[PDB]
Amino acid sequence: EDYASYIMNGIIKWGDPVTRVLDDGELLVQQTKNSDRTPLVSVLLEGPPHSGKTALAAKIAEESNFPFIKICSPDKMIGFSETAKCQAMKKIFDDAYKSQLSCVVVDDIERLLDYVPIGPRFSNLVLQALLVLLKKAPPQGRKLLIIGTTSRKDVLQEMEMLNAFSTTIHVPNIATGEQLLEALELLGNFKDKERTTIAQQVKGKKVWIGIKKLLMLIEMSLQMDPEYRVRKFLALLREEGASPLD
Amino acid sequence: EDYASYIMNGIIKWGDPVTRVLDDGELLVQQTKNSDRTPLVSVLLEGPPHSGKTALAAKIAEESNFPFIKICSPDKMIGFSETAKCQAMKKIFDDAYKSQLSCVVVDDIERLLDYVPIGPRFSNLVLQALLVLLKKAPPQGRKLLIIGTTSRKDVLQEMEMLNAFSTTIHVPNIATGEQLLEALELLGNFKDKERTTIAQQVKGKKVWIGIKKLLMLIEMSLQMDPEYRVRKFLALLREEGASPLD
Amino acid sequence: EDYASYIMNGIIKWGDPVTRVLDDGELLVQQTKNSDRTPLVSVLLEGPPHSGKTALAAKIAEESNFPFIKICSPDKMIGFSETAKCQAMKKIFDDAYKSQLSCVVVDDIERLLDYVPIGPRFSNLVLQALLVLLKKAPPQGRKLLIIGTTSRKDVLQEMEMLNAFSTTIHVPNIATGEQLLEALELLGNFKDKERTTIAQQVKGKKVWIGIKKLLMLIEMSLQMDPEYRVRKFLALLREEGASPLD
Amino acid sequence: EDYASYIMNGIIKWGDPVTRVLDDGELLVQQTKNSDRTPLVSVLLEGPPHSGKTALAAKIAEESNFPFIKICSPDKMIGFSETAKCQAMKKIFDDAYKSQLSCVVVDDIERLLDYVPIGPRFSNLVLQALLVLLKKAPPQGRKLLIIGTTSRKDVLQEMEMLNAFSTTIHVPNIATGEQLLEALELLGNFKDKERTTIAQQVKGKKVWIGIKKLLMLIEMSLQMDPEYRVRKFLALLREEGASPLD
Amino acid sequence: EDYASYIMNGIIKWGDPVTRVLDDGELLVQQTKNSDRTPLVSVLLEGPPHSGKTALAAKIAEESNFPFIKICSPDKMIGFSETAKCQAMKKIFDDAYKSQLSCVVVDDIERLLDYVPIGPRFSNLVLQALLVLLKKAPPQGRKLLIIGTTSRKDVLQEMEMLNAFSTTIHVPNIATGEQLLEALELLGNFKDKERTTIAQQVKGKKVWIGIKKLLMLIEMSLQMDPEYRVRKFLALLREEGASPLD
Amino acid sequence: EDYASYIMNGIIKWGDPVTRVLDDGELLVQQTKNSDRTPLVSVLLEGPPHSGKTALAAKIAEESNFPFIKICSPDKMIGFSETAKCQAMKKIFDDAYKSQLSCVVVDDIERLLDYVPIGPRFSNLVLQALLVLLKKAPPQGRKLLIIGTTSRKDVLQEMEMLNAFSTTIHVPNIATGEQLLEALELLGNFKDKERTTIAQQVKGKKVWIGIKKLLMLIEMSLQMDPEYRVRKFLALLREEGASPLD
Ligand SMILES: Nc1ncnc2c1ncn2[C@@H]1O[C@H](COP(=O)(O)OP(=O)(O)NP(=O)(O)O)[C@@H](O)[C@H]1O
Ligand SMILES: Nc1ncnc2c1ncn2[C@@H]1O[C@H](COP(=O)(O)OP(=O)(O)NP(=O)(O)O)[C@@H](O)[C@H]1O
Ligand SMILES: Nc1ncnc2c1ncn2[C@@H]1O[C@H](COP(=O)(O)OP(=O)(O)NP(=O)(O)O)[C@@H](O)[C@H]1O
Ligand SMILES: Nc1ncnc2c1ncn2[C@@H]1O[C@H](COP(=O)(O)OP(=O)(O)NP(=O)(O)O)[C@@H](O)[C@H]1O
Ligand SMILES: Nc1ncnc2c1ncn2[C@@H]1O[C@H](COP(=O)(O)OP(=O)(O)NP(=O)(O)O)[C@@H](O)[C@H]1O
Ligand SMILES: Nc1ncnc2c1ncn2[C@@H]1O[C@H](COP(=O)(O)OP(=O)(O)NP(=O)(O)O)[C@@H](O)[C@H]1O
Ligand SMILES: [Mg+2]
Ligand SMILES: [Mg+2]
Ligand SMILES: [Mg+2]
Ligand SMILES: [Mg+2]
Ligand SMILES: [Mg+2]
Ligand SMILES: [Mg+2]
Repeated sequence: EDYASYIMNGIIKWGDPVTRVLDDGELLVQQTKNSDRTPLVSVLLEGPPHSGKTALAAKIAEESNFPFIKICSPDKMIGFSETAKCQAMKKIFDDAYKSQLSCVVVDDIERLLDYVPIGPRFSNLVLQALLVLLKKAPPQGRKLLIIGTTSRKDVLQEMEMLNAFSTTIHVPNIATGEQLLEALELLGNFKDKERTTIAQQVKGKKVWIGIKKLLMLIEMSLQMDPEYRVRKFLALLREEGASPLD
Repeated sequence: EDYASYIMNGIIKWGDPVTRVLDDGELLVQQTKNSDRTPLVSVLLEGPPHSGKTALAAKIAEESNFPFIKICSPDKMIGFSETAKCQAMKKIFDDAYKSQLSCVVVDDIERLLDYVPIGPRFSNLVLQALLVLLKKAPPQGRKLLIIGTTSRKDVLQEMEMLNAFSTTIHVPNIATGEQLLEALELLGNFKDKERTTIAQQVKGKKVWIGIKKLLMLIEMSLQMDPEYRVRKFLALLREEGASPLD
Repeated sequence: EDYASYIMNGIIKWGDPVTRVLDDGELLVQQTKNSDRTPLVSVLLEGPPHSGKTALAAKIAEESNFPFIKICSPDKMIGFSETAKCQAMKKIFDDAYKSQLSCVVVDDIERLLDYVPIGPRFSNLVLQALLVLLKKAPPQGRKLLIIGTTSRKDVLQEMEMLNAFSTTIHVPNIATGEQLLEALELLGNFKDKERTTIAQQVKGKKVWIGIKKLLMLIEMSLQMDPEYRVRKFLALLREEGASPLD
Repeated sequence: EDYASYIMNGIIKWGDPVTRVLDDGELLVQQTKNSDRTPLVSVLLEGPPHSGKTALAAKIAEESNFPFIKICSPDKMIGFSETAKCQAMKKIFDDAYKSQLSCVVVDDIERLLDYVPIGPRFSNLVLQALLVLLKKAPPQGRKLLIIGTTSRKDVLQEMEMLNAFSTTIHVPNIATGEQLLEALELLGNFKDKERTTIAQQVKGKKVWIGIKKLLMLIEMSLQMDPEYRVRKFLALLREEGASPLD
Repeated sequence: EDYASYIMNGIIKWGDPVTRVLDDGELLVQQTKNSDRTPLVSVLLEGPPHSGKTALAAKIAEESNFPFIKICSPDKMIGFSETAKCQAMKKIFDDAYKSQLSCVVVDDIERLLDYVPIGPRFSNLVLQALLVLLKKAPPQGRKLLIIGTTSRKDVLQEMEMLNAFSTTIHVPNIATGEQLLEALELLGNFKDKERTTIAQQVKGKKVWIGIKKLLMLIEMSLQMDPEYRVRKFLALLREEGASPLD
Repeated sequence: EDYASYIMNGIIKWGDPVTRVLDDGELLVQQTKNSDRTPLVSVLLEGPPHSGKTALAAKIAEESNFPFIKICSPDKMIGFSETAKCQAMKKIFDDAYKSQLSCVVVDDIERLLDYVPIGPRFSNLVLQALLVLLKKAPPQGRKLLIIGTTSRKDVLQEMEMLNAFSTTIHVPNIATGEQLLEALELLGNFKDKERTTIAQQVKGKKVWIGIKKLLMLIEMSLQMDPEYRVRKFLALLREEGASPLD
């Protein structure tokens, strides 16, 4: 499995939440590996869009060192009918069942389910397939850890899937001026002086931006002349904030 | 039929409800076997998710000692169209009809019917097949006991299926501190001292957790260091409770 | 045609309604046989679930002594598409049209129409086929009596089918303590003493239970020890009553 | 074309409405035959169920003496898909277009359109086919009179079809005690004395029963002993009345 | 192209609106022919049912003298699936694109789109095809004038098609007693004396009848005896009026 | 790729917004070309209908000088099923992925998605394909800039697509009398004197017309006699304004 594809810009420790996600992930891996009572363990990584769910799921899977690791993604099922998706999924789980210790990542569940809020509309046959697969224990003695990711926990709850996962792990956006500065420093993009200015403008204030989104705002800001990079970054950050009124 | 698959962690007598379910199940088995008036008997085991419905249904079926016993599960029908499911079901009942005394378990009815609350949506052709099969007597002189399971009695009622079953048996979650401790003791997971602490924290208080869910919380708690296992268990139990406001 | 299959436990005269149903049925048979003005006569037997509609329809058909008698049932059309059901129905009526005097029973119309209250949903193509067949006179000079059965008169009315039948015959549940005792006596299940006790508990009081449902409650009660059979029967009857508030 | 099939019990002159329907029908036939301006004329016979629409349409068509006369009925299209019905209809009109003077009866439009009030549901492809055919003039110089029938004028109006017909002719139920007695006398069913009694009970009072329905009530009443025939007829008439409150 | 088929009863100048429609049509033809900036021009002729939209569209197209003129009509697509209609349309436009100067009439858009107000229902694939075709310029240097007709401008607006047309031309019903008399005179149907009477009854009063509908009322009135023709005409006109309350 | 087809009447600098759109477009092109962090950049050009979105998107793409440039348009997918559209799209992106630096324009998204406000209705399979493609990075090291266009930003937001684009660029209609005059002058259509008159009538006043729509109004006005061209233009502009009440 190619993780570089799912962890294109590493896993930077911008804040304690990152460590929490990884540590809780390892606990589930350990449980899956050593428990006879629960040979099947499932966890849903959920949070706001762009918070870093897919990369963290891939990282947890990578760190498991399991003999079988497979990531189920919407990427190679574009245009697939409900039945075709179900068959592709059954194939992945069937292969996993042949391993003594396996990890399957079901990435971007709302996309796998062809979900759209207007209606709403979605592929029920695929939803039903997942509900069954999430509860199906591998052959006696074999173990499986299923890691799902979503930016729509609310929808999955309404679909009664949230109750199918053993547990869920929240993957929050960067939420404080300090976490933001930590991310910038670890990413090493602005000049020492520019970060001091940014810190002056954000420290103490609340922020709400996903790590993936932060990468984009940084690159956009860097296209500006040196004198305007910080101004541009702060303006973009101002537009990518959380609605005070919702 | 492989029951070990459906009764992976035994049938522990955590409380009187367990005995009630099994005893009422045996009465229905006896009626099916000895009655000429009602050669067809059906019962719906229903309760909250994870309360132990499938395992108990499998146990009732196993204890019947009937020459023909078959469990109809969503597991091998993932991605199946409505028609395909109906044919798979007709096959099972047709085989049952060839036996003088048979028991068919129709497990996880909401999943067999591809039910989802959003809409709602479901496979009506499959619902109709079940409504007919639940009322169809085997060839004259032959007997059949149908045992269905569901975590959604309300939905089946609205579908007018609840009225198709001869009777229903409630499979409750563990509901008292005493039943909880009994389960823990029978499962033998915590140290004698740890259970005393748990008893101190739960005795007298109300609880509402399904046996299957309890197994998961236990295993999660055991991944903690010895000094933190009880704290973790109680915290998880606190999150898996019933909403006081609904 | 096998009536034993549709009249598994006879036709007991538990009350005057039974005689009324049969007498009105014979009048329609006579009209169909002797009228030149109305060579096509249709009647809908309707009532609460389990009231005995199918058995009575089969009995009316049997007593007609017509050269052609066929019962159209959902039993052999499980999983059938709308088109497949329509073709199966057309076949039955086409065969009937070849006879000078025929009777076709269209049993469990809500099931033939794949009806479910959620939505609601149903097979309109099948509904339309029935609406046409109910009004189609056999070849000139030939006669046909169509007997339909349903537990959902309200739904058929809304579908404008009720207006397609020549008339309807109500098949009520047992409604008085006296009719209940008459049924028990004719079925001869309890000891002379046990019926006196039951009579003491129900006489004068209102009841509302279908004959088919009564058979089931009796058999369930008989699985109890002799000393507890009556207590069990009365408890079950108490649960199978009509809602005072609806 | 077999009219005997569509006019099984003649066309009795029970009241002035019958003459009106036939006279207006002949005027349309005359217009279709002699007009160069309107080579295509369409008329919708509409009224309550059982009022005699189909028989009158067939009679108007028969009296036209047109070289081409065809009745399009739901009878031979049971189970037909929308496309199949459209093709069957196109065939009839295509044949009509080959005649210099033709009459096509489109009978029971609500049934041809697979209409049901629940939803509602209907075959839009068939509706669209009719909307186009109702407005399509035959080849230059050729003439066509289209006669449709329905018991649901309201629905056709909502479908914007009512506006596609050149005009409509109301086919009312028998509405007065005098028209009722006239029908009975012309049908010659009761004894001279029995009609005097009926007249005594209905004269001056309002009635609302379709001629086809009247035929059925008469036959049902005749199955009674001589002394009870009138009582039965009046009781049935009492149940087949119009709701004072709707 | 056969215009006689679409202009069966000529184009009479009953009022100024007729001249306006034709003059505005010619301006669009001229623009299409001489403009390099707008090689693609589209216009929607819209008005009440029977106002004469199709005939006027055909007339505008005929007067263009364009080397390629094609009328797309629902007439030869009865029973066609959405895909089949789209292909038929693509064929017409593809042929038009091969001409240096073309005119395509898309007649009765609501019928091409299988529109019905109940639901509503319509063929979205066909709507989408039209939305694209209405905005697609012919190969560089080639010109195309698209003329659509509809009696449902409101619906097309809601479908966002009205915004796809370059402009729209209103085709009103005859709206004044004077325009009505002008039409009658040009059609030359009543006796000189009869028109004086009609004028006496309508002059000064408002009217609202489509030219096509007027043709029908005239022919119906002519089927009456000479003494009753005017009375009949006025009575029919009275029924074909506009609702004062809507 | 043929841009002349998508930029039929050039890109005139009628106002500062035009320069803004092009400059922001170039910044995104530069970012796509030089960034390692964001190899995938997407931008949605959105604005009122006819504001010039497609031409500007094509211009931004043309100015990128990328080795691979492809415009995905609804034009060659008329009548295509959802699956067929998805396959056509996958083909374009797959080809783009083979290039080191590519630009794909996804034009008229509401049309690609078969969107209609009534219902609403749309092709969810196509929407899902776009949601995945908008987030899929090209093979490691390769770069892709996706430029979408729409006149319905609101709808895309509700579909959660707006959140899939890296950013959006507003393409406004001409909004001031000065911008209008600048457009007219650059297009060089009216006589020096006529523009002075127009300026007199619009200067200081607000306007809201898309450049593409302006081209049409100009051509329509030019079909008038010299003395009436300005009057016609102003009248048309008066009808193509923004609703003060919405
Ligand atoms: N601590 C971190 N956690 C997660 N991703 C990180 C972290 N540090 C850097 N990244 C990078 O940030 C990006 C996160 O993208 P991704 O994992 O696709 O987000 P996502 O929340 O799954 N997106 P979406 O599914 O679009 O909401 C990847 O390029 C990661 O390599
Ligand atoms: N008394 C008991 N009753 C039922 N299951 C028990 C009992 N004691 C232990 N178990 C175990 O608990 C688990 C119950 O799981 P299961 O029977 O699948 O629950 P369920 O309620 O059918 N689940 P779901 O269908 O997901 O709501 C099995 O592993 C059983 O072996
Ligand atoms: N008087 C009676 N009328 C009808 N059935 C009777 C009577 N006496 C005994 N029975 C028996 O009671 C049973 C009635 O079952 P059935 O005719 O299937 O009921 P139903 O109302 O058609 N059921 P459902 O369609 O499930 O509502 C049969 O076994 C009959 O033989
Ligand atoms: N004056 C009459 N008008 C019409 N039918 C008549 C008349 N006199 C006798 N009849 C008979 O009455 C019956 C009318 O049935 P039919 O024409 O099918 O009614 P309908 O209104 O079309 N029925 P439906 O379509 O079920 O509402 C036929 O048998 C006719 O022969
Ligand atoms: N000035 C006129 N304008 C239009 N049609 C005219 C005129 N004078 C006479 N006619 C005739 O009136 C008829 C109009 O019919 P048509 O053009 O089909 O109307 P329409 O409004 O398109 N109908 P519909 O689509 O059913 O609303 C044709 O027979 C024309 O020849
Ligand atoms: N500054 C400009 N920006 C955009 N288009 C321009 C400009 N100047 C001239 N044009 C021309 O104006 C027309 C714009 O049409 P187009 O780009 O299709 O608009 P659109 O907003 O994409 N249309 P739609 O998709 O129908 O809302 C083209 O012919 C352009 O060549
Ligand atoms: Mg992700
Ligand atoms: Mg279960
Ligand atoms: Mg029945
Ligand atoms: Mg009829
Ligand atoms: Mg027209
Ligand atoms: Mg565009």
